[PDB]
Amino acid sequence: VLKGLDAVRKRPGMYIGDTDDGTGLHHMVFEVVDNAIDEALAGHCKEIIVTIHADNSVSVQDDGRGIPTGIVSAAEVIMTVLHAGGKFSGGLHGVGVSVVNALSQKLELVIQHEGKIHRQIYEHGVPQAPLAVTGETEKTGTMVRFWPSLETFTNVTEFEYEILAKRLRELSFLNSGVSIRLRDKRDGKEDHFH
Ligand SMILES: CO[C@@H]1[C@@H](OC(N)=O)[C@@H](O)[C@H](Oc2ccc3c(O)c(NC(=O)c4ccc(O)c(CC=C(C)C)c4)c(=O)oc3c2C)OC1(C)C
Repeated sequence: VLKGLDAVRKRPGMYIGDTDDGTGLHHMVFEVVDNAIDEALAGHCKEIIVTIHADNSVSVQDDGRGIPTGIVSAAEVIMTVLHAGGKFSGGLHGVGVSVVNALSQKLELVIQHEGKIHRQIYEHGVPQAPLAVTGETEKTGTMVRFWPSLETFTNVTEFEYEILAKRLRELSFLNSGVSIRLRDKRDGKEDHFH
């Protein structure tokens, strides 16, 4: 529900981890990647691309199946409901992307599959309009890009390349075969963990 989100916004730290030391802020990046890494362990994703935007926004693009689009879409459901369809200083593990959505001033969702492109925009967890096809494609994959809420995150508010590179590096190693790339639009630094 709408309340479901209210609860998250009310006590973010309980779900995401500490909101003042940079922990929660970077964990917002990790949950999304973990979702992509799961699509890879499933056998459908081969490459993951993680980009830091100079507007202090982070995007994660994958070439997996694309969250099912058909009918509210199931994708909308994954983005707005707590442990959708199931059950559950670092906050929660596998908290779900709905929690990253709720704690985001803005989140943009882009999905490709079945020859189409679908997009939807949310604000503080709320869809600003329905999910719609915007064009045609031959590729498949999910792209999530979000802008953390400044009413939730204090003190350490800007993403830091070093923190992500250490973890993405660990993730590729522990998940042999998965290719993850990291790019810093702020300075042109890029990394490829294989
Ligand atoms: C964040 O969404 C994640 C996905 O994340 C990424 N990055 O792909 C991924 O981690 C995993 O993705 C799944 C997990 C299960 C199915 C899955 O069972 C599919 N097969 C279907 O036949 C199907 C077709 C229509 C439909 O409404 C549903 C149920 C919807 C679900 C499970 C989200 C499933 C499918 O097409 O894609 C799937 C996908 C893409 O689970 C989600 C949806 C929570």
